[PDB]
Amino acid sequence: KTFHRRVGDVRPARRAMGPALHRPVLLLWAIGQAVARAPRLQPWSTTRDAVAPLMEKYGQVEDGVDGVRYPFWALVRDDLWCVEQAEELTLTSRGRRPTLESLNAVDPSAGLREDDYNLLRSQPEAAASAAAGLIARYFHLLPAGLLEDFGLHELLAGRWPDALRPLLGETFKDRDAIWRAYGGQKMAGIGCLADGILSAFSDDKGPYADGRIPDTTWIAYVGDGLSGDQKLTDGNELMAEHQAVGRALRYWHKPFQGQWSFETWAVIVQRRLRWGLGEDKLPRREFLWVLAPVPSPERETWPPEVLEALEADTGELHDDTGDY
DNA sequence: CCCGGCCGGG
DNA sequence: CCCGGCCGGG
Repeated sequence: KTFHRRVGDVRPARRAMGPALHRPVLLLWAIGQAVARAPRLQPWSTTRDAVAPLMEKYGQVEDGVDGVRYPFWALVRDDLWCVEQAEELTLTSRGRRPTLESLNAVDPSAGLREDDYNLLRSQPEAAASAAAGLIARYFHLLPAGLLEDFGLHELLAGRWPDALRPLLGETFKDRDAIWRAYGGQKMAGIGCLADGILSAFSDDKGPYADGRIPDTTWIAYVGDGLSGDQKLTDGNELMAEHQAVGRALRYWHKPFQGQWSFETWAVIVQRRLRWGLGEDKLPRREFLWVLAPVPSPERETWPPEVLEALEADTGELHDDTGDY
């Protein structure tokens, strides 16, 4: 329901050649519009040639013009968009987005939801997170290009990810108690909060212990399969996804009979396979995600030693199940 | 060229 | 089962 949620729920499926940026590109522009006090609903014709150039540069699509058709209809059933004069459009391919002719012929004014147009105009902070969300989840390298073009530069200048929540160091008693505040799931240590940003949870088993790998800057985090050989699925897949592109994630830590707290952003810098003990207490094959903390998601902020280490990493699983 | 059916991921 | 961008063939 919560606009914050729904924008977070916008996860395009993982096609082979990346996921489809069409739907985020639109939402990003549409926030840039509401920030720039543009009109709530706008006609198809005008939106089309306004977004299409962005879609070509920033959604790495060939025909930006065509591109817009899909999200322009689709985003409605993501409960974020709305389209007056729906009935009048003539549809194709069973229920899917209608024909280019009915779009050009009817020139339907489409735009953002009611409450959402109000919320963005009235509260910049909510507008700030949402573009920070997408900016993080889907772009996250921020080539100088889009800052200005999408909106936005004025909105998120300085440190963009400032707008995201939680803040660093925020503290909660339960795993549950985090969930009330940020959603996602109590569950695997690997997951995404309502905002659609990945979060990894480290529950310390012993006092005067934490995950730091000795004689090193980094943190050893264990894949989230609970009792037998772990699999590149769910949480582990998510890690591998982030690892590929060099995207960062929230590292949560509970000291031990201590409260959870959002201790740092971190980036996967190595993926390792190890023997370890299940919850069942028998040996098993498990993932070792090696994390390097960083100040924020903004690459500009990352120290060189981290950058070297991603450069250096092959991206490939290292199987140590041959000697331990 | 832009209907459609076709992919293939949830 | 479901749908959203892909891409064939009219």
